Amino acid sequence: TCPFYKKIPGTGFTVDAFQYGVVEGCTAYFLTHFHSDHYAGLSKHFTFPVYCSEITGNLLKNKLHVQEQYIHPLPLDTECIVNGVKVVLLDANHCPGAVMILFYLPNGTVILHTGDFRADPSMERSLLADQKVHMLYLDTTYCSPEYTFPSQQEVIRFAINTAFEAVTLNPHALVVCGTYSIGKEKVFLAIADVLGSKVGMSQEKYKTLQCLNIPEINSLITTDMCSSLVHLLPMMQINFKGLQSHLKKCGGKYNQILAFRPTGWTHSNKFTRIADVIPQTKGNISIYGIPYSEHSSYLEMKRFVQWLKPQKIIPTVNVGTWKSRSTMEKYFREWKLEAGY
Ligand code: NI
Repeated sequence: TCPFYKKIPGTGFTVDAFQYGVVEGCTAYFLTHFHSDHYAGLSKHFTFPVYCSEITGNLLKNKLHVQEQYIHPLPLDTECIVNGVKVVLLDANHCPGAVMILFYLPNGTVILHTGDFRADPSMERSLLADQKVHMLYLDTTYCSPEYTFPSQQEVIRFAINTAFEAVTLNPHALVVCGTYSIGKEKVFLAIADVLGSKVGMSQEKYKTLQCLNIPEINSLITTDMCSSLVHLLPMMQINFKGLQSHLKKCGGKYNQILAFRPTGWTHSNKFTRIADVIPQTKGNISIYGIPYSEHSSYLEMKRFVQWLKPQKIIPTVNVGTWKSRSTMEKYFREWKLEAGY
């Protein structure tokens, strides 16, 4: 059964609620983004209206085979009427096609559902600036002050400078980047751009990337692995055994691997600066874990919420333990006392 924090009161709507069968009273199912924990349950046999971004709808049609007649893509930053209710989709600064959803309830209440997001000051000048928000359904993934990480721009600077140095020292080094979902494409695109290469990958991953409206993509990616010196592999293969095996397959073209695992946060964040990050090495294989996050840090989250000043917060992540829920509620009260709302 669908949990309460996936239901929008006063509407027929649910958010990211496709794994619960037919939800009683639901007339439209919203999907914030194409990540499996959120789409879990969709397929070609789904016959209710799904509302989403254009990019999300391209992925639904081509990857999950949802039929066209049931996909309802909406433009961003544009007031739309859904089953008698005004809605707006806003960029969530998460993965491609990810949105936040503003619902203007018939009784005057305004609700923001962040989906998954990485809060940014740029959001303070969207259509959120223009009215009061009563209830916030919040992505609380990193809601504790231990969760610090650098800007995406610092992490990409580190990756490009590391890759360019290695391959200029050794023109026979291969670069490998791990992936298992959409998101974090800047990692492998920025490294291939500094090296003058396309990114090589499996047909299934190429297909996924071609759904993303990324400009000039035909210029940046390929399925011809032999023509590329940046390869994409499943995240599970980014270990010494899987990388040794891959290097065998390249037929003596290369004699070294430099590999990247974009994680979110890891506890090596609480001690070390990005500048000081070092790889794990075994023979001619080195693996870097880089803290490229598509979720808010603690400080980014706190700034957003103190700017928005909601009347009520509903967490959507870390809700399964009493200790997590009590921690989050304590921070929400701090933020409200400090800011004065
Ligand atoms: Ni996500």
